[PDB]
Amino acid sequence: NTKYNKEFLLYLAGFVDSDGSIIAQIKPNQSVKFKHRLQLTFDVTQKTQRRWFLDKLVDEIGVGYVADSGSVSKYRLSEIKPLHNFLTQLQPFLKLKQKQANLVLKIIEQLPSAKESPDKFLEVCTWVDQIAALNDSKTRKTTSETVRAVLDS
Amino acid sequence: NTKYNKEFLLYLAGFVDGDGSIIAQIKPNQSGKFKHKLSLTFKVTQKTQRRWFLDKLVDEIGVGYVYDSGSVSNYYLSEIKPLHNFLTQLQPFLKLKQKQANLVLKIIEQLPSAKESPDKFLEVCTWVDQVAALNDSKTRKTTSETVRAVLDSL
DNA sequence: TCAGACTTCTCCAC
DNA sequence: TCTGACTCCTGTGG
DNA sequence: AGGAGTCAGA
DNA sequence: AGAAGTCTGA
Ligand SMILES: [Mg+2]
Ligand SMILES: [Mg+2]
Ligand SMILES: [Mg+2]
Repeated sequence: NTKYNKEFLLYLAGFVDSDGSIIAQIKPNQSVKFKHRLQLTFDVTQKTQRRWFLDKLVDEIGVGYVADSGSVSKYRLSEIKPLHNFLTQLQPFLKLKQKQANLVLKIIEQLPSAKESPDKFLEVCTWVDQIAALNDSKTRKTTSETVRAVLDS
Repeated sequence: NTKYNKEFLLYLAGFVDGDGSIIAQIKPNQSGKFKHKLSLTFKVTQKTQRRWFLDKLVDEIGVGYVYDSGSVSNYYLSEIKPLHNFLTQLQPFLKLKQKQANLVLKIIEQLPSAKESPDKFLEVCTWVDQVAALNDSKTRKTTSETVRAVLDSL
């Protein structure tokens, strides 16, 4: 539980509300109990020419990783435990994606209890929809109603 | 001069480094002293769906205007005097765009003296090229060399 | 003349 | 099984 | 920016 | 994001 500087969070929040992205998605997984897995993500996009800025962020945050894919580099953070602790400090300074942050945190806290009953799993899948709704959902496929069709078995 | 909150300057600097922009232009102006007008500009582009965010900027900064462009809205600030005061306070928090900001402030200070001899005017025009080079210039047309050709003709 | 108010354009960086 | 590191793709919003 | 995938070690 | 412009009034 590394604590982050307030002035660091303020700048970062402004950068996140601009080029950052708080994603929460459902992926097919035939090896899990409900044939679907959850994926919470903290993304910060920037062009590869300025990938160094993303590298500096891996150190300041501590955990996380930067990937390249063409003329664009991406800082990711999918690891649950540090993600919850990170957003919990970042959230009060967001002005655009603040709603997405509180939703992701709520999912993370209700993550173990959502592996027991299918209805509790569907409820979380609903919370996932409430995040893509706020975002610019363009290429989203697997939703909560997708699970419902498969869950009926 | 207006003083801004550090908390506001910290958040905004990140947003400026993210989706904001810092421009320096040399516009053709036949009714000008040297057939050209200098227009320094600080802008924050954002989706019109989130225009309210740009509307708050006008109140928080105290100046500037917000216009549309289809699905794109822009908060511009070209008024030289409050611009100089704003970028002076925003610069220490800029990371990706601190170099451009200090160059704008550098131009503004030497602006009335630039209207003297063309050689002093052209030096400032070269300082505009520096700002453009730092930015991801794609559709730039008028540079200092455009001015040089015109003034060497008269 | 001039300087601020308003719009149009276009690609790549998200 | 279940998590995280890793790549790839699309379409506007800068 | 917002997703869609894949794959291996644990 | 980063330019290209027009148009008023003082
Ligand atoms: Mg943005
Ligand atoms: Mg940017
Ligand atoms: Mg952007």
